[PDB]
Amino acid sequence: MTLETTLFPLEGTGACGASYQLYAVKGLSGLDETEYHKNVNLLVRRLSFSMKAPFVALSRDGEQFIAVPNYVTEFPVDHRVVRAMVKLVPTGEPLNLRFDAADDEYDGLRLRYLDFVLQQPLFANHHLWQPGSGQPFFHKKPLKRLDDVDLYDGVSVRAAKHPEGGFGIVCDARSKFITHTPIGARADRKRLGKLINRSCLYKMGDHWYQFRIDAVSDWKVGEPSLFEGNVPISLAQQLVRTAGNAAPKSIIDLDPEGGALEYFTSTNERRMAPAELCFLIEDTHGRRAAKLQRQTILSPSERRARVNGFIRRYLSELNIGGAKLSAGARAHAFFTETHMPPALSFGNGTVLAPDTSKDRFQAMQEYSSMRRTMMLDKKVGFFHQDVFPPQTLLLPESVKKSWGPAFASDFVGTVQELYPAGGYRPEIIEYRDKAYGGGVPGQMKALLEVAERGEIKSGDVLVMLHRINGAPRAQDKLAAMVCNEFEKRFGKRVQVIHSDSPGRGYKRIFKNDKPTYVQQRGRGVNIKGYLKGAALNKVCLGNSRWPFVLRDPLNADVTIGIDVKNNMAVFTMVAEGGRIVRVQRSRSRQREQLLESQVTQVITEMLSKELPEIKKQVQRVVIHRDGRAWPAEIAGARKTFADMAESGLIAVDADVSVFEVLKSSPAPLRLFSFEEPTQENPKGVINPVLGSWLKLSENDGYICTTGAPLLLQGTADPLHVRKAFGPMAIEDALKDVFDLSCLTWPKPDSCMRLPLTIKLCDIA
Repeated sequence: MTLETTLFPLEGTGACGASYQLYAVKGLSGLDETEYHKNVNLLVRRLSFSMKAPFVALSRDGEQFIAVPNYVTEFPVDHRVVRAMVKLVPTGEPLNLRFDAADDEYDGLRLRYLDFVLQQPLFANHHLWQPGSGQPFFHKKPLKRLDDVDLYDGVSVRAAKHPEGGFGIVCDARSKFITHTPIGARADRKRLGKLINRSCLYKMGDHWYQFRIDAVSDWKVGEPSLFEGNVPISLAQQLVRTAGNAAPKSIIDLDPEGGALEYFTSTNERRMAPAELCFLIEDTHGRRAAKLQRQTILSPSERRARVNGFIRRYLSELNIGGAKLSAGARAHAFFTETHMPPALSFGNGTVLAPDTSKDRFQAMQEYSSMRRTMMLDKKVGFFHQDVFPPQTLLLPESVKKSWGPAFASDFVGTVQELYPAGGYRPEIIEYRDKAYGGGVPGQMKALLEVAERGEIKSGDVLVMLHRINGAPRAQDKLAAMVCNEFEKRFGKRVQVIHSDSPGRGYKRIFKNDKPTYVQQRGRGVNIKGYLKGAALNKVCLGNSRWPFVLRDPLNADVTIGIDVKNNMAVFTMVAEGGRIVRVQRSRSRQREQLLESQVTQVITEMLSKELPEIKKQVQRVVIHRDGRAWPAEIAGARKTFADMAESGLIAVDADVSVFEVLKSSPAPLRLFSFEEPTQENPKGVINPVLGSWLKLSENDGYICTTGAPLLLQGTADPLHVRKAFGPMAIEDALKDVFDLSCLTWPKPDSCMRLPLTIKLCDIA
């Protein structure tokens, strides 16, 4: 109930002049509404980096109007490229913004200005450094030495609005791994070349920054490579030219036979750095250095200590010209009523409700465990208990010839236990995984030939694939290809498993004078768990047999998720308590955005098939967009439901609200709770509990979809959701984000950060 944030009050915020003067953009009156807004921000970013000033966007009405600080002296006004050139007619009215006012429409300006000028002092700090503009500030001194690699601690800072009036700062702790020794001068041509597109920390004297390597310089540090006016000049000469006063020996005593890396700027120009002063950034998602990565995951006590310490060490005194600023000693804290998890409907009339006569922690633990136990109990079981339509299990021939048959027997028995009503009994069918393949071509030839011969009777296929790309931070092209061609060309609905994971669960043994495959409970996988999980997710959920649903209505009658990534749009729909769930794909022009007409067609077509099944008259609707939302999409959104209300399919006085779910959030905010200080927890800092929530303004809030009882380690990351339109309160919207995230179907006894609505987008 008693909760703290990482949102620190800003003090001394009088006498702060954010001086702009608007301009307007004639451009091309061909408002493509899809190309019209790409070029809006294209030029804003292009001008921000060249002029090195806080250019922002305030798109009103015509959705033009780049805002320019009045203190930039020269200005081109008319700007090139971008197809049809633009003129910048100044709308005049110089704007000298304050920070003591009420909530205004120019605030998206002030925030930008604030952010920009907060990184002037921290830039000057000899003990801190920043990988690049916008990234967090790390100490020059490593937090820890992990052998050949150093762990660096930093803090990220964004400006934000204080819910109790005024302005403040949100910050979070942050980690980074950098190899301890530099690449060095002795590394040869071939070795430097083998490092392209890697990123390194460059210690250019007292100025440290991060850049991505593009090419190996033809020239060495000592050989002339560039020009100081018109004289051939070495990289060593250049670095000596621009060093300050008490320059460190390293920048003025370079080995001249060392090589140089080449990189590009924000301004898109080519520079060199001496490899003798470059330190590779290690990717801990790569190397599966998960023993390294635990070091990156902080206890709440640790996270609060590190953030508060950074605030009191580097943000107490801060001058930007004539202004003098502070940051509150203690962060914004409050009381609140944590949301209780929703009551859930299982099979045979059974309902799960949290115990209000328990402390929230214990009640949540018992509810979450009860989701699994109730699903498994043959006396209550799945909400949706019916037999399965025909099924197919499609295996690599190499698997079918060895350990496949034992895995299949176990998998069928596991499904029949988990989901007794299904009568699971698939046809087992193989493909020639060794005949053409190895990679995606040839695996696909084998899969396609099996499907073409019509061997896959039935429409539901579970297909076992080899893992082509074993490295993490990689996409499964083969699985996507198999889903696309089996949906598109044949009628099929395809779920996927891989062969490495169950393969590690079988070993060959001699029994009864026969070679035989049997389970091994050793190392590589826990096969019983594997079986129950894949049974749940690929066969049960893959056939839309939901294990439980919400008992009570949400604030929305219908709630729709949208995600556009890879030119490949995904709509999802949840209605009734989760008893109605649809997912439809598409393709659109832009790789991360959607056309307006497409939106209004797909949503109408999708919801109309389900309105006969939606018994209660529909009168409030919510859209969850994954990431940034586009107004081209809001237009079609409002249109769809206005039309439907006119028809009468929907309530006449019905409304729509649109909310963005920012899973990686521009302003990262944490929440802490407090327990009695134990010997282990010296300040008694603990995770917030599962329903905790906070709104900042009418447009921004945070729900803990992950939190206290159910988190193994780390400090929970609150989920940011931001209003974009509509009458529904942000509080109501957060509450049914929380309820939708308790539909933890992929793993009943766990917590789950995204609401089911955008989770269904993520899996496709």
